[PDB]
Amino acid sequence: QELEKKWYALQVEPGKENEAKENLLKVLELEGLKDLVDEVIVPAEEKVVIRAQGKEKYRLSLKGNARDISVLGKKGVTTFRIENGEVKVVESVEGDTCVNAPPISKPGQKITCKENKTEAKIVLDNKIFPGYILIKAHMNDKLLMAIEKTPHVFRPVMVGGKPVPLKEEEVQNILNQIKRGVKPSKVEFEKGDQVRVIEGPFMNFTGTVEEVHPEKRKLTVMISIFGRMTPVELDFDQVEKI
Repeated sequence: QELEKKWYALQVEPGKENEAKENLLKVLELEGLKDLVDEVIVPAEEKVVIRAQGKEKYRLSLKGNARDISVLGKKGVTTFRIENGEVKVVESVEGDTCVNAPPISKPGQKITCKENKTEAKIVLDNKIFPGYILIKAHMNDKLLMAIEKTPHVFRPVMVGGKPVPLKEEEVQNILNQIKRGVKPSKVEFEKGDQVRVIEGPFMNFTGTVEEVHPEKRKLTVMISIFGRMTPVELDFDQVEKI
């Protein structure tokens, strides 16, 4: 078989992750190291942002099934097509030559339709761990020196003055993290739930949840103070379902 490569987190200048990646690739070329590296990734998600006369209309993942998107501009309609990680103008108003513009595929890139006043640009969103890029490679001294000599790159994460490998799962999870649509913080507590106050002056009294407040972690509980129904504001952590 073939010797497997490992993942390593590099440390680079925040906000220039894409630049550091481009820089690195170029350096791998000149130093004849390209074969030691199978991947260079910026922990983020590429997205297409479509605008119409200043206003943002859409923000969609670059990756996905072929999709067409039409937007009303000044003079009329412009339709963009996103497929195979590229974006182009399918058709725009009379006069817009953007329809001939070659498809874009990299962050920072853009196609503008001056007539319809429409445009689509590739950007990066969900960029967690800014100031880091990930490379799958076969580490060695030359590669290291090359990484360190690359403009906008500091050096890989060092443990014992030596690059430290990441687990495939760690990386995969990071990538899965990058691109999922963060559902609600669970739904423990919903109107009607019967609870017992476990902390504070209302401790041991029971009642029912009248209104939840997920974005504040508080509840409006109608507490039965021995029949004397009293609505009280409590924190999720000072009551218990029952």
